[PDB]
Amino acid sequence: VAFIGITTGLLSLATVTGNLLVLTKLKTVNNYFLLSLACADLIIGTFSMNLYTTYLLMGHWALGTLACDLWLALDYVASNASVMNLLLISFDRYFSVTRPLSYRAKRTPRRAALMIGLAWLVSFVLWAPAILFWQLAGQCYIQFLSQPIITFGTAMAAFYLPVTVMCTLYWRIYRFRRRGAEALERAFSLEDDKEALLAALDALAEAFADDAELTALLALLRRLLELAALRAALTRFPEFREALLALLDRADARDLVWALVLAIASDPRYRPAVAAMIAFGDAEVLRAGLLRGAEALGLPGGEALVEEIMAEAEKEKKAARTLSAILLAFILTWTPYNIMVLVSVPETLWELGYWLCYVNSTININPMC
Ligand SMILES: CN1[C@@H]2CC[C@H]1C[C@H](OC(=O)[C@H](CO)c1ccccc1)C2
Repeated sequence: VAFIGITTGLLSLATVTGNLLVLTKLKTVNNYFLLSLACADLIIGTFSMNLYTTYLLMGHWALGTLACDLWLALDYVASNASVMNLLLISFDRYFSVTRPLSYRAKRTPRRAALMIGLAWLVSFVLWAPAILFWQLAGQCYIQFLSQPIITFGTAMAAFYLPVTVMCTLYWRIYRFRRRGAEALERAFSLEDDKEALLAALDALAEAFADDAELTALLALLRRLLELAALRAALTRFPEFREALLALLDRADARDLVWALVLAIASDPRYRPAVAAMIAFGDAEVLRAGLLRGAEALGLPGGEALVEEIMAEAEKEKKAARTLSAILLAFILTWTPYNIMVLVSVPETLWELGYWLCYVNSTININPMC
């Protein structure tokens, strides 16, 4: 009777005052995609939470008609915007992993802040006029969907399909990066080996697929390790041909590949693809292998590459867990309501599940720190 108001009263203040906090550069496209999630969470956590607080009364619902439509429209627009923005984030991560050169290079604040606008527009148009322009005593529900079949269909379409897409994409990127990290780890863990030695090159080839040139080089090196353009292909590496071709005289291929990885990671154009696999690696075996490659290169200037690559690796580990925290929170909190729609329980649990989709808001901004 009194704890209901307190829990949903402080959460709104902990969310609204916890969401205006994220609103000084930080122009990373990840932050651009998180901005819309933060705005939708703010709108929810203030308007929908307060109106549900006022709904949970002995008079069924106060301020009917107009407010019963306005609150419903705001809730069902902001929730769809949040789901579609999470889908956008997941697809962005998947394409950044899969196409690190064709697509990851062309990620700019423009042409990515336009995909954000389409996320809201295809959601606002679908949900706002469908109920606000559709024209019990206090009951407030979307009259345009007063049926069990309709609610099951909308729940499926707006939750399970995006959820299965997100899980498939996250699992795919996790496996794609994990296999490369394992192969790279075995490249140094086992010495005088051929299987792991070729596996490292295979993982490098799979990582770089959007340029064809780097792939051609990896195919050439695979053929060499088991014609005369080996030097011409290696000429793409500046200030590195003399050392690398020296190791190409002739076993010794363990030092050649580890030297090749450092040289590939040098150019910022195709660095992040290597940085991802390094980030999901053991951080010790890969560091030792990279140091071995640097020492096999002859150390022209020094170990000026290993230090910041690990810095870029950990800056990728933070972005990997942040996606997990936001996605996992959405999966856990929204599930109780969308399993209740599956079984179609008293109103004492329908309202308990309805506000469980609002506690997703407060835990959304915590990973942003
Ligand atoms: C209606 N509210 C309450 C609290 C927030 C919102 C969503 C929750 O219900 C759902 O998850 C459906 C699909 O099941 C849904 C509706 C709009 C957009 C995406 C998904 C319950």
